[PDB]
Amino acid sequence: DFINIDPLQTGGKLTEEARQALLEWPPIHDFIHNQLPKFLGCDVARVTNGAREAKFAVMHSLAKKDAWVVMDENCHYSSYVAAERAGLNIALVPKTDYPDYAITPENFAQTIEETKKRGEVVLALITYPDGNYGNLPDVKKIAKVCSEYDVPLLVNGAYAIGRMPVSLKEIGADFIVGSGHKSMAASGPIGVMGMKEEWAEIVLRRSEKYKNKEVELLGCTARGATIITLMASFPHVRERIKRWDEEVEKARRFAAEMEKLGIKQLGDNPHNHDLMFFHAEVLYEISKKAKGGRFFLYRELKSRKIHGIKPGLTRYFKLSTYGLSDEEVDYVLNAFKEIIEKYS
Amino acid sequence: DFINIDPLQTGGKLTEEARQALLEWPPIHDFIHNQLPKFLGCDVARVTNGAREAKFAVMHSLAKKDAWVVMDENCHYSSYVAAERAGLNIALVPKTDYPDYAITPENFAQTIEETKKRGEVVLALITYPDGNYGNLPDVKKIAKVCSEYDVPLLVNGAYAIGRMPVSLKEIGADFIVGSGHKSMAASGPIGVMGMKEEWAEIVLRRSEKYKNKEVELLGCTARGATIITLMASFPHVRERIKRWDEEVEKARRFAAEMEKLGIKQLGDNPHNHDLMFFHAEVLYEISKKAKGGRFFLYRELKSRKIHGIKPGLTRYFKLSTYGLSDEEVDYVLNAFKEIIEKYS
Ligand SMILES: *Cc1c(COP(=O)(O)O)cnc(C)c1O
Ligand SMILES: *Cc1c(COP(=O)(O)O)cnc(C)c1O
Repeated sequence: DFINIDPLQTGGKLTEEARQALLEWPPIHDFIHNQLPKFLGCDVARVTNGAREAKFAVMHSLAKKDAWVVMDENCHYSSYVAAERAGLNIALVPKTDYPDYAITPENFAQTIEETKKRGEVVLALITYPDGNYGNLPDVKKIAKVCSEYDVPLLVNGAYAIGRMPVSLKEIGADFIVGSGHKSMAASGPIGVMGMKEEWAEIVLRRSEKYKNKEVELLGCTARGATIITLMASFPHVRERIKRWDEEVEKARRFAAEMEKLGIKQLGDNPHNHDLMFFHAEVLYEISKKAKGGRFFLYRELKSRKIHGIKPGLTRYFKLSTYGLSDEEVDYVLNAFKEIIEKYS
Repeated sequence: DFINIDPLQTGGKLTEEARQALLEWPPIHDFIHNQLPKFLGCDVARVTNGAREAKFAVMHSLAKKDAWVVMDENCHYSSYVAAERAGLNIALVPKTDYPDYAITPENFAQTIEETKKRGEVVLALITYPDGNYGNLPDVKKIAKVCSEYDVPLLVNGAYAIGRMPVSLKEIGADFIVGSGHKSMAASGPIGVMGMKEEWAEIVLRRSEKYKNKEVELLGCTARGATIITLMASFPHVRERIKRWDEEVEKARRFAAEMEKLGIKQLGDNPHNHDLMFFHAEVLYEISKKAKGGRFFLYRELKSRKIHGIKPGLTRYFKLSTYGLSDEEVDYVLNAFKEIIEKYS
């Protein structure tokens, strides 16, 4: 047993219901036509083989010869590759400078304009929050900047859906995407996608021969342990978001402790998500003389039953406090106190 | 306990090690770079989110505006929808008439030649075996036809890989696809794709920005319970193919008894696969006078611990005798004899 602080896994721990259900192996229609569209606050929802497949599905459905897509600079590499696969030209809206690193409804709107000059822009996307810093840009705002430029907006909420409350309609965007494995306590690759009833005729167009199948999801009804676990955990995930405020308070507290210890939290301040990016100089210098150098931090934590940071990182790194109990939060803050002290 | 005779599932039973492995939850690099290519007899091999994703990936990589793909009429709807999603024109090579329903090298060649008349044919595809009849066309010969016509050939081996020995090199085709959940005792949506090295830089092309990620696969390493079960069941799957001949002798034995009862197996005769499609005019007639109507068969079967045939089907239906013991085979045969006597 280890205390896990990997941002990729904290929101993906399997539920008891899901763990036990993954064994045995369903109201799937109910789940996607009713429960899911509600939960996402949108008209139509579909399950995909991952958030990046959901993104590619809409990009590909809207792409046109040489068209463009504008996505924030803090985007997920999958958002970018998905764009390359859809054959779109890619424009990145720049981020605020250190240590905010934010995507402002202005820089975004400018980038849109300065690019609507390079060719047709058929899509725009903001990552909410982004996977590098856990910053939550102002989507309600950006959804307007797009609604008043007539470009459709896709919200990449891989780190939002299943963690904090979200509503496509409350946001005012065209598409919303979520990840079952990083924020919905489900397994294998699985994603969720929600859109306005007006796009189901495009993104969810049917086959000319198999009028019952959807072209963009390759007629996949995608059953397997994947959908089962997603569903099994859904009740708990629904409840779970009612604690988001606690989660953020807990993260804020933690960063404040790191602050005192010398390692600084970047991006949103106060931060508004469990995923935090830290600048730990006192640790980078200790790596110059440490037992294993770059890998000292890892070894040290591995020893202290703590896994979650990419081994070899010391000057900068990200982590998540998501499902940690207060004792576990303290234990980690303390591991850092000790390690720093130990080395000089 | 229930005896399973459903074709989608007989080759997908989760392995002992896969079940347990799924519990706890790796040499993934060894698997895809060395083990898998060896098992498929190909240069390069990748893991994908289902055979259909693998099929779409190459269709998308080879497509050109208004180009064509020719695939056999017995093809899987996912093969067809994949082609629609890639925006290609589809030409179906026709099958021989009842009772055979075969795809012949001759009709394939004719179809290619006639299609080459309507535009560029960028790809051909034979399903081996088709999922309706379980017929095994002569791929070796269809592959030669394709070579001499200069069109790449994709072999859809969803129902072959992990059941019978297949080698892309032996067949002489360009691409081969398999399905982990239906023929490799693995869970969730997962597939396998092998190709000749020369096709690797087209289909497995990297991203411009993230030179380490492959576009067609959306840079997805693909971890999860999915790949876990696939690797966990692989040793058994590699050895289980050494028993293919038993499996077909068993299937032929089954079909022969069925005929004695009035229900006739269509397609290849002698049959060369565990998947069999039957014509049971006797059951269809009993349904016109029987207890539950079209559901009487489901009922009688469900009642005898037998699952596998879509409920409401009595005239024609497919089934698989894949991993059944000779006693389970005999049991299912006897169940049919009885259900027939019981109603006449
Ligand atoms: C992981 C991630 C994705 C894609 O998630 P999948 O379901 O594995 O495709 C997209 N965006 C961000 C920010 C992510 O971290
Ligand atoms: C099920 C099936 C496929 C695709 O299977 P997946 O792994 O779910 O994509 C392809 N071809 C045939 C004949 C099939 O039966």
